[PDB]
Amino acid sequence: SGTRYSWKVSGMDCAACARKVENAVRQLAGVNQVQVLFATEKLVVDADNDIRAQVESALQKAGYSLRDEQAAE
Ligand SMILES: [Zn+2]
Repeated sequence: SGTRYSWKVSGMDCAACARKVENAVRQLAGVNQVQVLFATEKLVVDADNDIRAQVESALQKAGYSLRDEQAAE
């Protein structure tokens, strides 16, 4: 897999929220695969560029509060 990034998102609770989130991040560029696991308070992005600082901003704009959980485990 390219890279796996994740964030801890205290706000996503709905599949509609999830879809808007995965769209809100997917629209960027760098992001290849989106895996936004609402309710479990996390988003994962596979991005073969550099867009996390874009994602985080994107979610923050959309109206969430994520924060960087490192570049995988
Ligand atoms: Zn919601």
